[PDB]
Amino acid sequence: SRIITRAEGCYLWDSDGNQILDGMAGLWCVNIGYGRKELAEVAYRQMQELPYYNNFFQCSHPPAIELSRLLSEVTPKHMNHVFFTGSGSDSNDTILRMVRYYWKLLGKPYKKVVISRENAYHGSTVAGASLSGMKAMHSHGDLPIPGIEHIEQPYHFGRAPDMDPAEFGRQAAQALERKIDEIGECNVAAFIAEPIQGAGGVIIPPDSYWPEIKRICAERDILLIVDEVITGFGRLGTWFGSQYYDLQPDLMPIAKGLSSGYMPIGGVMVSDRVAKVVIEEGGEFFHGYTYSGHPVAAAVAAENIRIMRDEGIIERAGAEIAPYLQARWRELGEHPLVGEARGVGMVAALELVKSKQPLERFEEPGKVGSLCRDLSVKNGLVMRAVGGTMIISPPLVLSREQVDELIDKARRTLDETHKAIG
Amino acid sequence: SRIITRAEGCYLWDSDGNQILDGMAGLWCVNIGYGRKELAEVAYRQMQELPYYNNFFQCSHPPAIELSRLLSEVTPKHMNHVFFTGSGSDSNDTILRMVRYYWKLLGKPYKKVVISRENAYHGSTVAGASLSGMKAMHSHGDLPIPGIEHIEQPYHFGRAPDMDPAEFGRQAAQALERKIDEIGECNVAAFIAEPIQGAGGVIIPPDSYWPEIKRICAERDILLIVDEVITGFGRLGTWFGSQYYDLQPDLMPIAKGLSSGYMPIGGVMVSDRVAKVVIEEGGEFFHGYTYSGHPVAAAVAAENIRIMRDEGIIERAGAEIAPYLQARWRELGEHPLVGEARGVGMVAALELVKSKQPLERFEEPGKVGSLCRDLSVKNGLVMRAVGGTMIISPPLVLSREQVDELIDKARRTLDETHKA
Amino acid sequence: TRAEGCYLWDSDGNQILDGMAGLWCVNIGYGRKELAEVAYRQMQELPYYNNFFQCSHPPAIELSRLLSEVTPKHMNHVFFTGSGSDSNDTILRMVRYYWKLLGKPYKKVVISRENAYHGSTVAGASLSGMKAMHSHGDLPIPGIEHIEQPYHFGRAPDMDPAEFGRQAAQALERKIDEIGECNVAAFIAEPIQGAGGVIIPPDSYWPEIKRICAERDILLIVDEVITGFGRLGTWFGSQYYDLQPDLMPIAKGLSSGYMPIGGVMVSDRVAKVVIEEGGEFFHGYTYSGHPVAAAVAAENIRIMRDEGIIERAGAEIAPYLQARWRELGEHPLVGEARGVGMVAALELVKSKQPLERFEEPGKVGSLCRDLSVKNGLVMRAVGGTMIISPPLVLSREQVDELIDKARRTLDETHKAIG
Amino acid sequence: SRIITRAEGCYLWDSDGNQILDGMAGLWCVNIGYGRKELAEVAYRQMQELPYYNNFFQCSHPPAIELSRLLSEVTPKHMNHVFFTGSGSDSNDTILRMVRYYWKLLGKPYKKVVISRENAYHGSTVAGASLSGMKAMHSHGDLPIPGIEHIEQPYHFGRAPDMDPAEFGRQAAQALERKIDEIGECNVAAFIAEPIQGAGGVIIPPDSYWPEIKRICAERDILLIVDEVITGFGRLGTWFGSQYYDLQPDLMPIAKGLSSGYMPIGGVMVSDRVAKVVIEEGGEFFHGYTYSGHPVAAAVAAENIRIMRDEGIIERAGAEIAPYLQARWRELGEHPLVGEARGVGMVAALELVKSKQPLERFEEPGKVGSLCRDLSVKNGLVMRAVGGTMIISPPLVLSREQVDELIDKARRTLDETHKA
Repeated sequence: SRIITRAEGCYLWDSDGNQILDGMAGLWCVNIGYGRKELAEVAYRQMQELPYYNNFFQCSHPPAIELSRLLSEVTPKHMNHVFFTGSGSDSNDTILRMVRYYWKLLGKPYKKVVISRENAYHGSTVAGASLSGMKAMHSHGDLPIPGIEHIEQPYHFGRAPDMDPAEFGRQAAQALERKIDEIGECNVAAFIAEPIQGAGGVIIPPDSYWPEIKRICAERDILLIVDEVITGFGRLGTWFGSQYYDLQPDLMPIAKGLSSGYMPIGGVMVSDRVAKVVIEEGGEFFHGYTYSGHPVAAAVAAENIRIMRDEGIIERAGAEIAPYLQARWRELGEHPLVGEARGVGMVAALELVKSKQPLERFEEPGKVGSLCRDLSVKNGLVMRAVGGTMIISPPLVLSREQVDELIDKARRTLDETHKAIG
Repeated sequence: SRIITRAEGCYLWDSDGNQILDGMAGLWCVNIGYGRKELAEVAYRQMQELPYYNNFFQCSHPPAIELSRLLSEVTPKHMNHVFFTGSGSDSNDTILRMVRYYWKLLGKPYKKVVISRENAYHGSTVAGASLSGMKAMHSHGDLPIPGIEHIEQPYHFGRAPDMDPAEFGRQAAQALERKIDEIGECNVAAFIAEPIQGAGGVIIPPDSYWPEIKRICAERDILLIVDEVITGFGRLGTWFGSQYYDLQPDLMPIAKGLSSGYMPIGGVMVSDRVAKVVIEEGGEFFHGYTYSGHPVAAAVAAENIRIMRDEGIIERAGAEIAPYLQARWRELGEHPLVGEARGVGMVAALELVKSKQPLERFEEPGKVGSLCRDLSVKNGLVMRAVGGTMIISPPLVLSREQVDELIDKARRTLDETHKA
Repeated sequence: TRAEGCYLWDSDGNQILDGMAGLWCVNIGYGRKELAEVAYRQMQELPYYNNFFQCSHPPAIELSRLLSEVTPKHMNHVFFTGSGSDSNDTILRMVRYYWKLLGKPYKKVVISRENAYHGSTVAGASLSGMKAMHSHGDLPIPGIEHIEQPYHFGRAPDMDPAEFGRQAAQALERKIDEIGECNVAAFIAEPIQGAGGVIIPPDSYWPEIKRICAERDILLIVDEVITGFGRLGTWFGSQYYDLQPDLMPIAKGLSSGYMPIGGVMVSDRVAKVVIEEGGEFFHGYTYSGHPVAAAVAAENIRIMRDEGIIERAGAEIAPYLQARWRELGEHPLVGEARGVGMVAALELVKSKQPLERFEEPGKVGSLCRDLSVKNGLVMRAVGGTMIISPPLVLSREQVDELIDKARRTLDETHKAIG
Repeated sequence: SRIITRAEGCYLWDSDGNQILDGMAGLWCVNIGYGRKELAEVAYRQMQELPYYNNFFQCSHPPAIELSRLLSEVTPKHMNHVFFTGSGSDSNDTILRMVRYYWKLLGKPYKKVVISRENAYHGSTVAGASLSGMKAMHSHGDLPIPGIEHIEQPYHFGRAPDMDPAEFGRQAAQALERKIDEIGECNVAAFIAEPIQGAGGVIIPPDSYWPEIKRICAERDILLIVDEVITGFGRLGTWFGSQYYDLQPDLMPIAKGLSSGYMPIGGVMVSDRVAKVVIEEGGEFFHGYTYSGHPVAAAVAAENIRIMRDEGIIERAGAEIAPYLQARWRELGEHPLVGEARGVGMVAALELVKSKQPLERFEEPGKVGSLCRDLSVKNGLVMRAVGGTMIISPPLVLSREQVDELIDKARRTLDETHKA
């Protein structure tokens, strides 16, 4: 209902001339901010060079290879292969398809089960929507397809506000060992988790969770799938949310920040463990499946990544602005309407609550965040509402002046929300 | 293989200065031909104003809504509603999702099965690869997801060369009625077929098939899902392969030629029937989470469609160069190595056969076509080989002057292979 | 119908290349979507502007800055009006008021040229040398005299061009010493006469005329309606001939034909007098143009300099076009192949070896105009002159198209006449 | 000075959030009121199709022909013929040009004089400014181009406050017969007047006046030209101020409210009389007599006219809100600082005076009106001050609820001035 005339930097100007700070990077994706001519230029060039090449006819300096090199260099040091695709949901299909195929080639075809988390988002294909724990998506059809289970999420504030933050961290990761010993270790092929859940609020694991979950992936013989669709490309202060939590994923769906949202593209990083098996000594994969991603989108994604490592914008993001934003978000932790002030790197969330000292949640808390979102825009700041959780995922080029806009506009938006409610 | 440097029109010049008539529009997709600056311009202009935006906010003359009017005009027989996605494989996911969700809303949740065909291509996601009858993609152990069946394909030349084509046509279309009587009408949600199986050898149904399969879909209460990804946008002489065969799809995935291959986008056309139920009186938008279509990709695709109706290139393809190409492809049917000369509109195929009067196929017939494909690239003509099938999907910009070029490289390419 | 690029598709499904930019105006070509949006946006905000209440970021201010930036040189003031004909009225009106304020109300005469077009209002038609327009009543109004045009082909085909240029530019001093310098307020000329058949001055004319306008005390009015916005390779035909006008009508390419607008660049000399130290705007005062049209026109200039479409026009395709036009000078029907920048003409003649002209050459050219459209090329006819003013986005592949369609059109006409 | 931001209906909101009812129409022109998105829609759609009518050509269904059809049904009776131009000032040039040409074609080139009126506005070109009577414009030089004379205006209040209205009406229109009898009937080609002088104060002729002018224009062989630029399109209660005063103009300039001020355009309506002669038995006004206007401005203008006849806003304006507005305006005539309250249709004026029963006019009365204007905006009402005359030209969308707003802010605005 807003209608946007101009979009440049971290801003959205609206039809009536109102400047709106985009705290959401649109949809977690535009990391270098808007209005980058350098991406529109490389698109124009590649749409004229060759817009769709097959395997019998490659062009000269094809973008699939320019991109492949940059990503093997920017990604963790064990992941040095990539396969492309048309969005970030496609990525979770290929992972499902190939994680199972890895075990078949290792002689254990019974290993085909894939464990997820409740309130986890992994795509919207028929496989992304089954792996995703959003129980609302599962209504449409008998969606959770065979071989997909789901386990507890580490939402300390919403499940168990009183448990020791770190004892809960250990408990909710052992929820994985529980589901392993009920299904059968030899039936489980892998575990997939966002380093942080975007779509469910900014649900951040206690610092204990990921360590225990890595332990379990060793005692039991299973692959790790980290979904860097959102936490990828500077979103957690680091190139990939894996290196924030010292994970060694055996697969990673990527998208969004790959092209800063300027072009549909997704891919999957493939660790060297699983590459020796499915690529060498394996060609039934890539049968019909063809992973020479759309050349125009890989061309943009290449320039997108050059822009971020050469102008050091994600290195500056994690070193200079991420602290200030996180330190100052906590400041909103004292507003009477706010229960938790959550956040890591360049992403953050607020919990909206009826009273704090007894900490009672609202009956219908979505109606409360749904209002606060409508008043953040009406005060010049985009901020999503999952439930009564307010979230921001700003572009990575944000400047400290633009966080003090964000904080002061948030405080105003909370004060207005707090007056209406009582 | 060859390193294409430049590409304009229907030609690809490679590192060595060789002109190569692209008979495969790249991968059945570049319909307005290569080298159309007007599309690269509109992409440049849209990536500058708004490269992407949340659905809460919108653009002023949003690119996706303009596209939607065009698709509701070029062919809206009764299809005046479209949902978009990131590729054409994503598209068949949204159909399976929503075909099941439509019957749920009419009180029949047990109607959830979708019948496909053997050797049909319907995507490469985990649902496209299940719907598709390619037995190689199924190699997985349990790829065909629950609730997907497959039936006989109407490949007259390869299934049953002697049967009368129209009785073989009715035979393969009743394979649909047979599968319904085993599965149970109340379990079947819909049946889906390409109008012509592209990815599987240009396998053209006898003229008897589609008439029957529409009959079965009416007597039985099952939705018809026509896959215009590969046949859509002039490829079949008409705007869409449906109006050529008088179909009334209740869903049509489209892609590849929506944007003439310049930009990842696909969608599903939605007939006014199924639209009444799922859109009004229902909240699933779109597959199950909102996707209004990437503005940059919708911007290209829209201008691409204008270029095609406003310069009338799908009209000229279907009126002047298709008849000519179809007339002349047949001319190759007499060559000693050609059993069938198949073709409709701007798509066509040849079968390679060891002997014709005894009608022998090769043992290992794939080895022969891969050699003939290798000899068209070597003679300046791209030509795909599915099996012992040679196929062409030239762009819609071909000129009558250029079909005579394509025929000659074909006749030239065949003489050599018969000589090996 | 579906006009896109340099092409106009017809009601009958036919592709026609517009070598006329419609009417000397669509410079960024047709089918430019970004201009329709800024119109949509501006019509939504407000439809009027006056001093007692105006909108925010009114386009008149944006356009005024753009027209006083890498567009003119010593002209840093502009006034807007509803067309390019209104523009020559404002100039006529204010040239006289400039002298009134210097104590010289006797200075009110304005010398023009024969076959110069300067508008179609009652004063544009007086300033214009077209004698068909003068019939309507006693049109040539008081003031306004006319002198010889520098049309070397039709006036004096054999004289040395360089001096024929000096002679026709002294026609200005001759008319001054006949009327009286202290009665003359100014001289007005297109840098090139478009509507009169792309009449290109010998390189000598414009040099002399600058001489005369110093020795004699008179203002210079250069009519950049057609030659403005790249038509001559340069932003304005002034900087092609190193002229320094004290007034310039601008229109047409101001908005590439997308929205009615015109203006006047006003040199700093004459602004010190009429603007500072003067009124003039006493309910005339419609110095504010229509906001929607200024908004369209502003985007038009950004697009033209930001994509450098007139810098490329003069540097890359104009030479190709001009050079390739000359090739038609060999055709049996062609005496001269004239042309500068992005504009050019052909003269149709009965024969070349004695240079014989036609009995009724318009009836011959009116025929060729009718056959260029029929072979897919718009080409206007002044008399027996064929003229083209293609949009500035033309591509060399489309000039090779323009030349081939012309040669065919000339060959066909050469068969008919014979 | 007063920055406006959003504008809707009969309202303007400024930078401080103040609602200001526009009692003018900006410049007498916005008739369908502000904020009509449907006008921006048709302009965006036309600028894409054909932004510049080439030559003797057409797009598909050119906008100039539809405008002419609408304008020949809206201005029917004699008329049925129209030209186009870029402003309304350009229009009076085309009239002067062709009125002289009409007589030239009748063998009478000496009939070339055009009689106008003092303090009348007819344009800002050198001919509009010659015809226009206000000497502020003529002082620039010898503006009155040869062949233009001017006569007395029918301003009962300012010329002759005591003469009986009807007798002063006959007295002033015979100023036309006097001037014919001095110049020579055979030199006078036509006489032209606004039905009501807008730009010069809302000077409304006595009811006796226009009857005499029609008398004079018959006995003597001279054409009548009525300037419906300001009074046209509902401004005078009826579609055109002509039919209110039952005039039969042989030419009418139109412009404001042709497009509600959203797009530069004007035209001249041409009676059948002058049409037979300048079209047939002549027509050497080139192919372009003028015509076409501008495809875009014609499209905007066509839509503006549909909105006014399909929603009947000009029929309702004179039938429902106008009677009311004129009746309540009289009320302000009783205020001690107000002498005369004039008004017709959707236009009305007030005279500012020192005392009423001695009838003293102010010395420097514009300074009183300039002050009252600045105080009407200061109290949320636009109201022009031509001299010491206050005038209002509210849009035609005004509501009876909205007239009570205008009277109250007026009475309030008048009280402030009365002690100052």
